[PDB]
Amino acid sequence: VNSFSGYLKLTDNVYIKNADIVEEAKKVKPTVVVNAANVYLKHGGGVAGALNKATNNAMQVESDDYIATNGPLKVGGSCVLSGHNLAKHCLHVVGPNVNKGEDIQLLKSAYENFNQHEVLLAPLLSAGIFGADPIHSLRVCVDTVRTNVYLAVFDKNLYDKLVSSFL
Ligand SMILES: O[C@@H]1CCN(c2ncnc3[nH]ccc23)C1
Repeated sequence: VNSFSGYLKLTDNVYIKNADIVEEAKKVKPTVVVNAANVYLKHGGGVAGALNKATNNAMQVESDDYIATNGPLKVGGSCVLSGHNLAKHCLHVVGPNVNKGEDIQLLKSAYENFNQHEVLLAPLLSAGIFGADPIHSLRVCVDTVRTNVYLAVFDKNLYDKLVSSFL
Protein backbone atom coordinates (compact mmCIF):
# COMPACT_ATOMS: atom_id res chain seq x y z
CA VAL A 1 0.00 0.00 0.00
CA ASN A 2 1.21 3.49 -0.94
CA SER A 3 -0.14 7.04 -0.73
CA PHE A 4 -0.95 7.63 -4.41
CA SER A 5 -4.63 8.54 -4.79
CA GLY A 6 -7.11 8.78 -7.65
CA TYR A 7 -5.22 6.81 -10.31
CA LEU A 8 -6.80 4.62 -12.96
CA LYS A 9 -5.19 1.17 -13.08
CA LEU A 10 -4.10 0.28 -16.61
CA THR A 11 -2.19 -2.96 -15.92
CA ASP A 12 -0.73 -4.94 -13.02
CA ASN A 13 1.86 -2.18 -12.48
CA VAL A 14 0.92 1.00 -14.43
CA TYR A 15 -1.46 3.67 -13.11
CA ILE A 16 -2.48 6.95 -14.78
CA LYS A 17 -4.04 10.24 -13.68
CA ASN A 18 -4.74 13.73 -15.02
CA ALA A 19 -2.45 15.71 -12.72
CA ASP A 20 0.30 18.32 -12.42
CA ILE A 21 3.42 16.34 -11.51
CA VAL A 22 4.76 19.26 -9.44
CA GLU A 23 1.66 19.41 -7.23
CA GLU A 24 1.51 15.60 -7.06
CA ALA A 25 5.14 15.33 -5.94
CA LYS A 26 4.59 18.04 -3.32
CA LYS A 27 1.61 16.11 -1.92
CA VAL A 28 2.96 12.55 -2.03
CA LYS A 29 6.69 13.21 -1.52
CA PRO A 30 7.44 9.96 -3.38
CA THR A 31 10.70 8.08 -3.11
CA VAL A 32 11.36 8.78 -6.81
CA VAL A 33 10.03 11.48 -9.13
CA VAL A 34 11.05 11.17 -12.78
CA ASN A 35 12.19 14.25 -14.68
CA ALA A 36 11.83 14.57 -18.45
CA ALA A 37 15.49 15.57 -18.79
CA ASN A 38 17.83 16.41 -21.65
CA VAL A 39 21.43 15.23 -21.88
CA TYR A 40 22.75 18.55 -20.53
CA LEU A 41 20.27 18.62 -17.63
CA LYS A 42 19.19 22.11 -18.72
CA HIS A 43 15.76 22.30 -17.11
CA GLY A 44 14.22 25.05 -19.19
CA GLY A 45 10.67 24.07 -20.02
CA GLY A 46 8.15 21.30 -20.02
CA VAL A 47 8.15 19.05 -16.99
CA ALA A 48 11.83 19.79 -16.34
CA GLY A 49 11.34 23.55 -16.15
CA ALA A 50 8.35 23.11 -13.84
CA LEU A 51 10.13 20.73 -11.45
CA ASN A 52 13.21 22.93 -11.34
CA LYS A 53 11.11 26.04 -10.65
CA ALA A 54 9.42 24.25 -7.75
CA THR A 55 12.89 23.60 -6.24
CA ASN A 56 13.75 27.32 -6.43
CA ASN A 57 16.49 26.42 -9.00
CA ALA A 58 18.27 24.03 -6.61
CA MET A 59 17.73 21.21 -9.12
CA GLN A 60 19.55 23.24 -11.80
CA VAL A 61 22.45 24.11 -9.46
CA GLU A 62 22.91 20.44 -8.56
CA SER A 63 22.57 19.43 -12.21
CA ASP A 64 25.22 21.89 -13.39
CA ASP A 65 27.70 20.40 -10.93
CA TYR A 66 26.76 16.89 -12.12
CA ILE A 67 27.43 17.81 -15.76
CA ALA A 68 30.67 19.62 -14.94
CA THR A 69 31.93 16.41 -13.30
CA ASN A 70 30.44 13.72 -15.54
CA GLY A 71 29.58 15.25 -18.90
CA PRO A 72 26.25 14.86 -20.67
CA LEU A 73 23.92 11.92 -20.34
CA LYS A 74 23.11 9.63 -23.26
CA VAL A 75 19.77 9.81 -25.03
CA GLY A 76 17.95 6.89 -23.43
CA GLY A 77 20.03 7.23 -20.26
CA SER A 78 19.46 8.55 -16.76
CA CYS A 79 21.02 9.65 -13.52
CA VAL A 80 19.78 9.74 -9.93
CA LEU A 81 20.04 13.10 -8.18
CA SER A 82 18.32 14.70 -5.21
CA GLY A 83 14.56 15.13 -5.17
CA HIS A 84 14.99 18.37 -3.19
CA ASN A 85 11.64 19.43 -1.67
CA LEU A 86 9.63 17.25 -4.08
CA ALA A 87 10.79 13.66 -3.49
CA LYS A 88 13.63 11.73 -1.92
CA HIS A 89 15.28 11.26 -5.33
CA CYS A 90 14.84 12.58 -8.84
CA LEU A 91 15.51 10.14 -11.67
CA HIS A 92 16.48 12.34 -14.64
CA VAL A 93 15.60 10.30 -17.74
CA VAL A 94 16.38 11.40 -21.30
CA GLY A 95 13.77 10.32 -23.80
CA PRO A 96 14.41 11.16 -27.46
CA ASN A 97 13.33 14.64 -28.54
CA VAL A 98 11.61 14.27 -31.92
CA ASN A 99 11.97 18.02 -32.46
CA LYS A 100 15.75 17.38 -32.50
CA GLY A 101 15.55 14.41 -34.89
CA GLU A 102 16.38 11.81 -32.24
CA ASP A 103 15.54 8.14 -32.75
CA ILE A 104 12.17 7.18 -31.26
CA GLN A 105 13.35 3.58 -30.74
CA LEU A 106 15.42 4.97 -27.85
CA LEU A 107 12.16 5.54 -25.97
CA LYS A 108 12.16 1.91 -24.83
CA SER A 109 15.72 2.28 -23.53
CA ALA A 110 14.63 5.42 -21.66
CA TYR A 111 11.76 3.61 -19.94
CA GLU A 112 14.06 0.71 -18.98
CA ASN A 113 15.67 3.06 -16.44
CA PHE A 114 12.41 2.95 -14.46
CA ASN A 115 12.96 -0.76 -13.72
CA GLN A 116 15.78 0.11 -11.32
CA HIS A 117 13.22 1.62 -8.90
CA GLU A 118 10.38 -0.22 -7.20
CA VAL A 119 7.90 2.70 -7.32
CA LEU A 120 8.01 5.96 -9.31
CA LEU A 121 5.97 9.05 -10.07
CA ALA A 122 6.59 9.85 -13.72
CA PRO A 123 5.54 11.74 -16.85
CA LEU A 124 5.13 10.16 -20.26
CA LEU A 125 8.63 10.21 -21.70
CA SER A 126 9.14 12.14 -24.94
CA ALA A 127 5.61 13.62 -24.73
CA GLY A 128 4.80 17.31 -24.64
CA ILE A 129 7.57 19.53 -26.01
CA PHE A 130 9.70 16.45 -26.79
CA GLY A 131 7.36 15.91 -29.74
CA ALA A 132 6.46 12.22 -29.56
CA ASP A 133 2.99 10.68 -29.78
CA PRO A 134 1.79 10.32 -26.15
CA ILE A 135 -0.34 7.28 -27.04
CA HIS A 136 2.84 5.61 -28.29
CA SER A 137 4.75 6.70 -25.20
CA LEU A 138 2.10 5.14 -22.95
CA ARG A 139 2.23 1.91 -24.97
CA VAL A 140 6.02 1.70 -24.65
CA CYS A 141 5.74 2.45 -20.93
CA VAL A 142 3.26 -0.37 -20.32
CA ASP A 143 5.29 -2.81 -22.44
CA THR A 144 8.66 -1.90 -20.85
CA VAL A 145 8.24 -0.88 -17.21
CA ARG A 146 7.74 -3.76 -14.78
CA THR A 147 8.01 -1.79 -11.54
CA ASN A 148 5.11 0.26 -10.15
CA VAL A 149 4.72 3.50 -12.10
CA TYR A 150 2.24 6.30 -11.36
CA LEU A 151 1.89 8.40 -14.52
CA ALA A 152 0.83 12.06 -14.33
CA VAL A 153 -0.64 13.47 -17.55
CA PHE A 154 -0.97 17.25 -17.21
CA ASP A 155 -3.34 17.92 -20.11
CA LYS A 156 -6.85 16.90 -19.04
CA ASN A 157 -7.89 16.64 -22.67
CA LEU A 158 -4.82 14.49 -23.28
CA TYR A 159 -5.53 12.38 -20.19
CA ASP A 160 -9.06 11.62 -21.39
CA LYS A 161 -7.77 10.64 -24.83
CA LEU A 162 -5.09 8.41 -23.31
CA VAL A 163 -7.62 6.54 -21.18
CA SER A 164 -10.26 6.12 -23.89
CA SER A 165 -7.75 4.79 -26.43
CA PHE A 166 -5.86 2.43 -24.11
CA LEU A 167 -5.79 -1.17 -25.27
O1 LIG B 1 5.43 16.45 -22.21
C1 LIG B 1 4.16 16.73 -21.68
C2 LIG B 1 3.97 18.24 -21.64
C3 LIG B 1 4.09 18.66 -20.16
N1 LIG B 1 4.10 17.43 -19.30
C4 LIG B 1 3.78 17.40 -17.91
N2 LIG B 1 3.35 16.23 -17.35
C5 LIG B 1 3.01 16.16 -16.00
N3 LIG B 1 3.09 17.16 -15.14
C6 LIG B 1 3.53 18.33 -15.66
N4 LIG B 1 3.71 19.49 -15.02
C7 LIG B 1 4.17 20.49 -15.81
C8 LIG B 1 4.31 19.95 -17.09
C9 LIG B 1 3.90 18.55 -17.05
C10 LIG B 1 4.11 16.23 -20.18
